[PDB]
Amino acid sequence: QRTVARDITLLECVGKGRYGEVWRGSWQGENVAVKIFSSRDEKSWFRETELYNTVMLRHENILGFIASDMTSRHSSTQLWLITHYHEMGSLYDYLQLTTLDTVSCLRIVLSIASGLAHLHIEIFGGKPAIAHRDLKSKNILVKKNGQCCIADLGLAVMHRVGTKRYMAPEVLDETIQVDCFDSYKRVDIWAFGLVLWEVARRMVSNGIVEDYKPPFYDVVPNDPSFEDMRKVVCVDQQRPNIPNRWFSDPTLTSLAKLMKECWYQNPSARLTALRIKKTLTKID
Ligand SMILES: COc1cc(-c2cncc(-c3ccc(C4CCN(C)CC4)cc3)c2C)cc(OC)c1OC
Ligand SMILES: COc1cc(-c2cncc(-c3ccc(C4CCN(C)CC4)cc3)c2C)cc(OC)c1OC
Ligand SMILES: COc1cc(-c2cncc(-c3ccc(C4CCN(C)CC4)cc3)c2C)cc(OC)c1OC
Repeated sequence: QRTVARDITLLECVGKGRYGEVWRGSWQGENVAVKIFSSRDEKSWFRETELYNTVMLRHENILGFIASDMTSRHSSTQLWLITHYHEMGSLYDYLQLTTLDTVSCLRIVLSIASGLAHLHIEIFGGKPAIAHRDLKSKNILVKKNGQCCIADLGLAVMHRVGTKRYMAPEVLDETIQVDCFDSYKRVDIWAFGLVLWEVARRMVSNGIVEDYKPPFYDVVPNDPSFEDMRKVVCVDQQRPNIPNRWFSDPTLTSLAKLMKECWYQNPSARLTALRIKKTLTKID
């Protein structure tokens, strides 16, 4: 009746970490990305699979799902997540290789806000509301058309802990209202503000740009502890630096105000993803 072509040729490893690997693969002449999970992070494969079994997300700023595969091995289970392949790689990667102009900076950040608002929104008749819980520049991919897409729904919640450097104050001080779905959207907005800061630094104005740095590069070590981050974010209430040169540029002046309104200590004071999108459409 029909041939079901399931062979994927794994061609090159494009990412490796504690808890698995991503490969560029080929299926029927087409590039795909294959994430192979460590057994120690099996729950991330299960959570992303359970979410996509609930709602087949389809959005230009969400990494495109193709398949979840479980294969029996003699004394283990092999878990693969197969998605669209973005040859430009992660935003984290990209910001070290390039500087940005005004149009390219705004296009990047509005595309991220668009993907995030799509996750956050409940649609009736539709999708549940979804919070990401690990938003960061390594979890955003750059597309050839200059927009980005959000990746990794292994920690997502529908209505493992997040990367410590990007944790909101209420996560670090353990006050977060864990029974309130809105709490998790507000944690994503905090992380979005940090990403917005990372990108804005690489936008040129008046011949000036900042070097790529991660959030809090100047106040915490590499692989910062929970306590390192709690002291910076909660006890001292530090926030990333806004350089003086941004205040000569109307785009970076507006982006500075936006990122401040993602970083309030009080989670309910933070902007929503939809309000961030509106603000970004009125900049320039
Ligand atoms: C199982 O595993 C994998 C399968 C595939 C794949 C390969 N050819 C064809 C298919 C296909 C799709 C859809 C239908 C429909 C046709 C309409 N009818 C009313 C209902 C059924 C049939 C067949 C698939 C899904 C790719 C894979 O990798 C990319 C797979 O491994 C993850
Ligand atoms: C998983 O991913 C890929 C899958 C395929 C693919 C292979 N065979 C068959 C299909 C298919 C055919 C027909 C229906 C039906 C559904 C109900 N009704 C009857 C109208 C249409 C659904 C599915 C697909 C989608 C191609 C892909 O790329 C070209 C995939 O992407 C990697
Ligand atoms: C974050 O999370 C996921 C990401 C991806 C993913 C999708 N497209 C492309 C990539 C990629 C390709 C190429 C490079 C680099 C390497 C070599 N060179 C120096 C520059 C280019 C980097 C990254 C990835 C990693 C897939 C995933 O799942 C299948 C992910 O997990 C959900």
